[PDB]
Amino acid sequence: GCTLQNLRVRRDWRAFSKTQKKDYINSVLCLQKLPSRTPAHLAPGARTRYDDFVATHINQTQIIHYTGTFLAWHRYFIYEFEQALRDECSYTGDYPYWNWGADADNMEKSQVFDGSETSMSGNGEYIPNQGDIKLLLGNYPAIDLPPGSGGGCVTSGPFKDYKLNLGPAALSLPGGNMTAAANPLTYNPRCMKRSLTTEILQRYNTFPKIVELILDSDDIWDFQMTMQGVPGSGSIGVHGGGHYSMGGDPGRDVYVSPGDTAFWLHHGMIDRVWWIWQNLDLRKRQNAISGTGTFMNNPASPNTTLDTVIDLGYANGGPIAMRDLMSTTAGPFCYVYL
Amino acid sequence: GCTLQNLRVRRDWRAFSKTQKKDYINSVLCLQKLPSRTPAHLAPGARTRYDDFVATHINQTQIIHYTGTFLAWHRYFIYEFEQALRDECSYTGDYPYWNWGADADNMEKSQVFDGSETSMSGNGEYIPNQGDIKLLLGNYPAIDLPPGSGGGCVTSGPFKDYKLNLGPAALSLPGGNMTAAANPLTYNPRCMKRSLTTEILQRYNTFPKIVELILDSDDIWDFQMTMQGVPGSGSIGVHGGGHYSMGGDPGRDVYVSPGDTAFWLHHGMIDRVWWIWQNLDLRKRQNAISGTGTFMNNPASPNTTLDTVIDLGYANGGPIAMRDLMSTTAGPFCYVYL
Ligand SMILES: *[C@@H]1O[C@H](CO)[C@@H](O[C@@H]2O[C@H](CO)[C@@H](O)[C@H](O)[C@H]2NC(C)=O)[C@H](O)[C@H]1NC(C)=O
Ligand SMILES: *[C@@H]1O[C@H](CO)[C@@H](O)[C@H](O)[C@H]1NC(C)=O
Ligand SMILES: *[C@@H]1O[C@H](CO)[C@@H](O)[C@H](O)[C@H]1NC(C)=O
Ligand SMILES: *[C@@H]1O[C@H](CO)[C@@H](O)[C@H](O)[C@H]1NC(C)=O
Ligand SMILES: [Cu+2]
Ligand SMILES: [Cu+2]
Ligand SMILES: [Cu+2]
Ligand SMILES: [Cu+2]
Repeated sequence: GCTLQNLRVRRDWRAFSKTQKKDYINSVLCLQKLPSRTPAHLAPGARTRYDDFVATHINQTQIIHYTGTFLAWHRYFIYEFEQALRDECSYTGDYPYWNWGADADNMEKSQVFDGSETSMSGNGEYIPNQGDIKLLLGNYPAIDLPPGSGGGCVTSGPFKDYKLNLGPAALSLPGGNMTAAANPLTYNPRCMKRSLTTEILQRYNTFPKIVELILDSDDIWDFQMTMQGVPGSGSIGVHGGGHYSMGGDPGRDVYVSPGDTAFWLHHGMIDRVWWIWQNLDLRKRQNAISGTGTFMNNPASPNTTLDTVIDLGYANGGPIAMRDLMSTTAGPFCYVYL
Repeated sequence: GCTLQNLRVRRDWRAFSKTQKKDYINSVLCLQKLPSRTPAHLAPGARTRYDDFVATHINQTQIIHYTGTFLAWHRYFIYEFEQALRDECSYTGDYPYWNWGADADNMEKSQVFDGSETSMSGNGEYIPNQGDIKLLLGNYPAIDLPPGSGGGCVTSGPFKDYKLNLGPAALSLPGGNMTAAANPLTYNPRCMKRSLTTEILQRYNTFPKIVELILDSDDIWDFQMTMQGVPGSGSIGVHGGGHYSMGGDPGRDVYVSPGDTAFWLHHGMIDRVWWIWQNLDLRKRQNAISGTGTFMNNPASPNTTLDTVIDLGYANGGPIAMRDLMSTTAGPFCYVYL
């Protein structure tokens, strides 16, 4: 199946040429023009194929974060997105990732976020005198985060005229309040907001943090909890840092986060870090799983196993077992990271 | 509104005469014959009006246990179930509650579970050598519970030929495995299983335990947590105690628990205990609320407030705000407990 001949390579965004960057960006725009597949009565707010991906994430958020299926489900998700870009948008380039480490002293100068024509758009319109973001996970003390250097709609770049249609589902706001639609799958068109927060990166996504994550995680449990943020440490891990550092809407919504176009580059890096960690010890780590099928095991559910079946709903793909997802060179996958 | 004239009393099941016990039983059996309202595409496995109540519980479980609405939602839920009994089944008697304390040395002799024609059916067919029930609440060490003196389908009484149609959703088994239907709102007819476990009552629902709950809980948070089971404490509360002591299916499934006909008596007591606790200090406790709109706040959601609206779907009644649910003698309610 996976052979040296049909091996694809996943590459840092900093390693894409100007022409390669736009090829990718244009593909994603093409996803935002194509009509949605999700049946209107299940997600009335859906319009585009991109919406289809956003909807499944909202629909499944409760069963795909702090579960045994978190890493694998996301690996599939971004895989089937890539497959959309290829099969429907005629993309023939490589899957990009966002190397957090390289932008942690100055996020506004990040090639992902410089706001130029080769970025995923940039900062939001500056809003002064904003309160702090307070994240409560469960019932531990809230983590305190700076509001960032934007806050309003994105000012420049290829996604300035991009309409976000679904959400908000649980959007953290400056000051600590939280916006939640009666149901986030209905039509609520608005612009993508961002408030770039370099400080957040300084705390959680520096190169020391990333290496620590890889080298000090003895078991999948330790790995995936350190990545997501062990509730009660005041860490939100690399995965939280990457999300909240984008600020804005839906940067700060756990459910609607794919609504931000940097999601895919963010999760490319998640997948890369995971893949790396796995490969330090394939015999024990290749197929390791820990956790249940529910967020923090609340309500309790069965332990996830290789036999556990997961899907992307109407976004793309079909039902697929976990044993088919454990390797980037097995099942439906045949790629590495450079 | 509610006056001394139209006031209703809720009574201990032990205080029902043989005829009054039968009158209630026949009303519940009548709900198990009347056709459901839930539109079939939403719950394919619902057949009866009783099922409607089960289905809504399954649907909303994620947002009614360990939330700010837990107590108020259940008080409404059981009121609306009493209303179905009056309006559709001609019941004119009182709401019954199950006093856990009075049966905590020997549950098999309980007037609720004695297997007679005046009980909610009794124990299940005996199944020897069953392993221990292991409840994993969130990510804390497992709570061991004995397997009880039953296991099979109920052997006697009004509900021996009662068909349970929905679920399982997250059914804990002896040995520590858990059965979960791919989706539990589909048609899965089967008998009600029980495995009456006195020992669980001995640990969690004694008169000392119930009095501790009321007198030692200084605020609504302390109260609702102690009642449900504070996570990590190795306690499951009176709330968990009541359910798990029934054993069987769906006694051991947090989603489907209304499928067990004792659920309503159990929750009369829960409401009684809450009412009692409110009435020790009405200035502070009448409208006291704490917690969010998600199970253990996972994922994070807004704080429940008096303006938070809840519904029981197609079971009965309409949307209603929390402020209207706080008093047994205001809003739609006019009752007390003896
Ligand atoms: C949200 O997820 C639910 C499942 O949790 C999806 O509904 C299921 O879809 C399949 C269709 O193949 C049915 O056969 C199941 O019986 C459905 N289950 C339930 C509980 O409805 C639904 O597709 C998702 N909604 C969206 C918009 O993706
Ligand atoms: C929610 O209530 C708690 C007190 O229980 C408090 O810490 C916090 O201010 C409230 N949260 C919001 C978002 O208002
Ligand atoms: C379920 O798996 C968890 C780890 O995810 C483990 O602690 C527990 O012992 C397992 N139990 C069973 C019965 O599978
Ligand atoms: C379940 O809850 C959803 C979310 O509000 C609702 O729209 C749907 O009607 C409910 N289904 C049933 C069977 O009550
Ligand atoms: Cu996700
Ligand atoms: Cu993410
Ligand atoms: Cu309940
Ligand atoms: Cu209950």
